[PDB]
Amino acid sequence: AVYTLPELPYDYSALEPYISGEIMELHHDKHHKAYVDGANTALDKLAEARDKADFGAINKLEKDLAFNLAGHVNHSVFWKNMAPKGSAPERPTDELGAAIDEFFGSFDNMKAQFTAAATGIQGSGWASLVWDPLGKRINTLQFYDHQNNLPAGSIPLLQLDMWEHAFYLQYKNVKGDYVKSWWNVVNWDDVALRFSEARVA
Amino acid sequence: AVYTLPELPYDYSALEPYISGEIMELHHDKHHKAYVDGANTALDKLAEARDKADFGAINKLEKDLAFNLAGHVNHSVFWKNMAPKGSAPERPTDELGAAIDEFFGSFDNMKAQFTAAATGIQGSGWASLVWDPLGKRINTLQFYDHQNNLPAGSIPLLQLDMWEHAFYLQYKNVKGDYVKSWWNVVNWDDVALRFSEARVA
Amino acid sequence: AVYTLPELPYDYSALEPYISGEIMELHHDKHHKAYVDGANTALDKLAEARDKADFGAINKLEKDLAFNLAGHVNHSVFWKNMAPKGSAPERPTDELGAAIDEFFGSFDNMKAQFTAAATGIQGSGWASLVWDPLGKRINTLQFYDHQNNLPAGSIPLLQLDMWEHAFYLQYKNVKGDYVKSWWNVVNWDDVALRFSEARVA
Amino acid sequence: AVYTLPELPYDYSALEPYISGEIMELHHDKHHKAYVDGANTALDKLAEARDKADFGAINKLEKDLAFNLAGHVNHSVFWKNMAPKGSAPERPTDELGAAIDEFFGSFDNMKAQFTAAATGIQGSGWASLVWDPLGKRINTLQFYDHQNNLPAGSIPLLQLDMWEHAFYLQYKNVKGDYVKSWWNVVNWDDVALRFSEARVA
Ligand SMILES: [Fe+3]
Ligand SMILES: [Fe+3]
Ligand SMILES: [Fe+3]
Ligand SMILES: [Fe+3]
Repeated sequence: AVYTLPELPYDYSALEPYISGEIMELHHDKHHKAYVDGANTALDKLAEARDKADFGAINKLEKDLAFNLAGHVNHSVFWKNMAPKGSAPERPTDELGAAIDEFFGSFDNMKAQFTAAATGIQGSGWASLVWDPLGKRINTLQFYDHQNNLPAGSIPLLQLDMWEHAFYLQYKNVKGDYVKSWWNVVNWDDVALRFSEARVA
Repeated sequence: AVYTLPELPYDYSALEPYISGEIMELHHDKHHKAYVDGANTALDKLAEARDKADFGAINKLEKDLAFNLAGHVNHSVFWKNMAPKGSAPERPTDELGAAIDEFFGSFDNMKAQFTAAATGIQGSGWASLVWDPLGKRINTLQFYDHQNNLPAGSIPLLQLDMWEHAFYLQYKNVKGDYVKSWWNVVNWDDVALRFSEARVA
Repeated sequence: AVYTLPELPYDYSALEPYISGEIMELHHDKHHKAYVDGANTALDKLAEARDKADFGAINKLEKDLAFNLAGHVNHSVFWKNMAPKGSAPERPTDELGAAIDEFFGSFDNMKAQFTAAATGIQGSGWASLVWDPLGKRINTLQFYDHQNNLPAGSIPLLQLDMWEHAFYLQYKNVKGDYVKSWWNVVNWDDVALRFSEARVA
Repeated sequence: AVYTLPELPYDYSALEPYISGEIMELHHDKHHKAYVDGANTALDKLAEARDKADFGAINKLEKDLAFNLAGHVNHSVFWKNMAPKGSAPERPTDELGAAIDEFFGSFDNMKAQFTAAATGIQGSGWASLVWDPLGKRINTLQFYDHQNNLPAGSIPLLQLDMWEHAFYLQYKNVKGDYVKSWWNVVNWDDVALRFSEARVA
């Protein structure tokens, strides 16, 4: 209804051998699709709650909305944050490259901090590079599940799915290798565009 | 310092009798100030980590940042969302008023849903009215603590602090009385401004 | 129905001036009573769900049960963990005293660790001294809200309510003073009995 | 070391075809071992803190302990709760069987409620059947991660790991098929033993 499932800007197997087509197909067709259906159903439920003036399940509906909508947002950004190797620059440049050096010291320091945040998660979660509109800087955050451990108003620039379904079929328990191979398919041109729009408040 | 304590646009007792000046002074001078110092320290510690190449406490630092920065963000909007009785419109009008009718059916439905979300929180949290950039709609979210149960990219329009320190000294355990009194001091002018700036007309 | 509200083993004002009778009366009559009613209602809801074979709200009911039942358990232990000054020994002795020296080094070290855990909570929570039946030792835990951040099978020995409603009317934002005064009314004889029953697996 | 990795009461492929031996080996040798090392380190760090009188990282250490110790506890029960098909009763009997009928109406109702709690988890977690010492009854709880959404004093009787690593390699995203297969390998003899020891006859 309100939300729709976006299609991939590339073929399921375009990111191989870094991320297999098997994961991509299940991740998109099964997982992401579930969040879209869940977010719409949450809205229908909230609408029905208003019509009958019965808000007894408000706590459930607010979590259903937050969980599924955050899942939809996180994955929509995730797909575009990636592109076949060689399709995008190896490292950030111009506006983004300068900003990263300012807030992290160097590209490698930002990479090290992002990596540490990605692998240290106790449970499901995400590693994220966001624009802080209040402090007007780029920070790294560690999301719990899809909707926890983040300030309101945070604009996602670059995100990495650290839920097990994103790497288990390929890397098993070795998260370190998954994050290692992911750096090869990061679409820095997409992050650059997000950084530009985020900068206008 | 990257973050600083904003000054109140009114005196501590300007919201009486709806909200005690005793609560306002402690809430701003003590509580809000703490989030600013915490958020600044979190960034300093992270800079320390990168310099030493030691990210052992990454999980702690990332939570310290999200919790404190979110507290800073939540209270900053909270102060401006309020104004003395009779100094602002008693009802949303124009663009904001039309949007609320479109996404909630009416102003009464919006209030009912917002109130239900406020009083039903199991633990500390917030009742929020945010702009959803993906679905291009206004939704109500129920924050847990300061940084939980919310999608990234959510832009706060109207917020209500449901932590016990925000009402205990005056209303005790009666959460219902607190929320009912709070509706009288809502500055709809500020909300309308945030609504327009959330998407630039 | 299943759960009932236990009465205080002393008068509301018996713990003064460390904890006022005003807090005790509201905490018991209003707060604890709410958890008992909530826990029973959660069971009725789960029973009704089984009768009609409709488990659509299972996520809500499981959290309602866990939140309210944990609240009931935590406060039931909290009341007995306290007694008027002079009614119980100032420090633990015999079995308990020996165990504390073994797992913490000294009584003061356990006090310091417990205090640090109590005051550092980011949001609502509890500081707790529990018996770990797997490791067969006494550990300190920091509960989030009432039902988070604890292993299953943990047996509560000594607990301190760190929710704002437990100290705000008296100590305001100064948590440090609340914890400081609480040590004066700890009923070590009650903790000793809990330690004995916990030890038998 | 305070904690140690328990050995499996059967071979890795003993539960096939219901649960793959590939999953069993990684789950025990890699995953469970990690919680043991983490729990031990958490205690060593806490001892370090007391010695230095520096509890600055108390919030991190307390979460590290709860998360890892809970993982250790949850998996220890999980292994024993299972046995090869045909090596244990296919249905609860005697004392345990009568108790389930008393608290759930029937075995089918218990299974339905347990299944609903298992498949509906939003994120990582567990479906648990515990003994409630306060209410003197058997309840179903839905754990988040390893250490969330549960009352203190809860004694685990039967547990099901709903984290993605527990079923992804064999069942993919179909959680329903995993839970349906798992019922075939439940060792009701072990559950009955834990039920009796939870309250000593
Ligand atoms: Fe994912
Ligand atoms: Fe506040
Ligand atoms: Fe309390
Ligand atoms: Fe597991």
